[PDB]
Amino acid sequence: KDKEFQVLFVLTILTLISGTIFYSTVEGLRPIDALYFSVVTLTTVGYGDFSPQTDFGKIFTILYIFIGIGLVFGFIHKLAVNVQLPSILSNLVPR
Amino acid sequence: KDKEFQVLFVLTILTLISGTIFYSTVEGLRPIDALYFSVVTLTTVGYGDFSPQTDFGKIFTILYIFIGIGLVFGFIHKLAVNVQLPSILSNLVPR
Amino acid sequence: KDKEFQVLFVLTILTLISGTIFYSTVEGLRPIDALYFSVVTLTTVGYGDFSPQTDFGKIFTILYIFIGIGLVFGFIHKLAVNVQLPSILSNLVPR
Amino acid sequence: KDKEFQVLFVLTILTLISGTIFYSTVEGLRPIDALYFSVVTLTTVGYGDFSPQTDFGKIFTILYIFIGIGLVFGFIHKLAVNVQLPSILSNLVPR
Ligand SMILES: [K+]
Ligand SMILES: [K+]
Ligand SMILES: [K+]
Ligand SMILES: [K+]
Ligand SMILES: [K+]
Ligand SMILES: [K+]
Repeated sequence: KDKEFQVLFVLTILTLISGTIFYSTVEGLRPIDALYFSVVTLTTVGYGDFSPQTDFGKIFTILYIFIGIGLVFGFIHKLAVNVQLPSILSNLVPR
Repeated sequence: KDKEFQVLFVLTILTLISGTIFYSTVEGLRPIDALYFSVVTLTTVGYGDFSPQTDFGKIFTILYIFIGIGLVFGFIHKLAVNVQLPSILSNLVPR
Repeated sequence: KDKEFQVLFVLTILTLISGTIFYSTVEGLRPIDALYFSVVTLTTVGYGDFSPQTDFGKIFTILYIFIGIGLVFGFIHKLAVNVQLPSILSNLVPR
Repeated sequence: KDKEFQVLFVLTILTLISGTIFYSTVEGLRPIDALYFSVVTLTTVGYGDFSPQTDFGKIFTILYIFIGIGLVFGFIHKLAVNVQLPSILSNLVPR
């Protein structure tokens, strides 16, 4: 399960890495604001402090959202159940 | 399962196609910005770079969201489990 | 199951009705913009064309979101599986 | 199950408490607007009436979202099924 977590963890990193590269290049964001925007996008928070202004950016966001949501929320799912929960359970039993 | 994917795939396309037509016509968006807005709406990202200004638009968005979310997120679910996951698994075994 | 759908359907209506009343009264929205804002809130779309400006409004939105999301998304779930899906299946068999 | 509810209830409170403290301190929000922003963030509503302007804030929001969503939506899940639903069922049987 650490290896089930690891695979999704890597895949999410590669997914955010890619959004960072596209949005910094085509939409002109700083690398930090691209990563931020990528995370705010794929988690469906969506503040809209940053949004794509080019048509190439709008098109890529359509595909990025559809490809990216399933992954991101699977990692989060993994993270909650296989990492956060046991840690919580361990804090209720002094060793 | 390719046919379970195909049905939802088509249904999502028809759903976005329809939002594109309504928002381009009634709210005055370019066809590209209507599709974009439709996708950002039904995935619950919701940047708000575009939002409906007419009452007819606000009313349609209420119904579009309620009818559209279940579909869109079922496709995404299908896509992650029946397309992305196996592809991932295949990349871990050289042929 | 029509009665399982009916209960949630009513409960969602009562939930939106209430947001409409609070936001029209305390935040000063038109009744149509209050309902719209209520729907955009509880589905987690969240355009932000409208947002609460008073502290009483911000506090109520915290509680409304927490109480309202579970309901709204249960109705949508019901709607997709018990209404949309069978209708789809029926359209693939001429009578 | 009251104790399953209680644990998540506490954990959500501690999670919002922490966002309130970070956003009030680093981003300069009033304590009420920090809590509000924290709730609007972790539920993925995301109006964007408030968004982080510092790089330290953007970085923390990335981690807060990933750590916080699984918890918040588990509480909501608990709340809907173990509190709201039975209460609803009880209202359909006069004592
Ligand atoms: K979900
Ligand atoms: K959302
Ligand atoms: K959102
Ligand atoms: K949003
Ligand atoms: K927004
Ligand atoms: K805005």
